[PDB]
Amino acid sequence: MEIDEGKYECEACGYIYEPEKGDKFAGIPPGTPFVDLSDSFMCPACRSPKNQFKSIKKVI
Ligand SMILES: [Zn+2]
Repeated sequence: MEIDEGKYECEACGYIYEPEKGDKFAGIPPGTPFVDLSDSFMCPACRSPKNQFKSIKKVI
């Protein structure tokens, strides 16, 4: 792992929301940052609350 952007991963099921692709699994156009999701957005993989999504802005 090594990058920083609007990439979010589900700490619950490990899903991964891509802003450059949009929340297709849910219903959002590409180029949309996870910051544009509503507080009611649910993971399209495990249906968890958007509050369970975390970004990946770290590089080792
Ligand atoms: Zn999930």
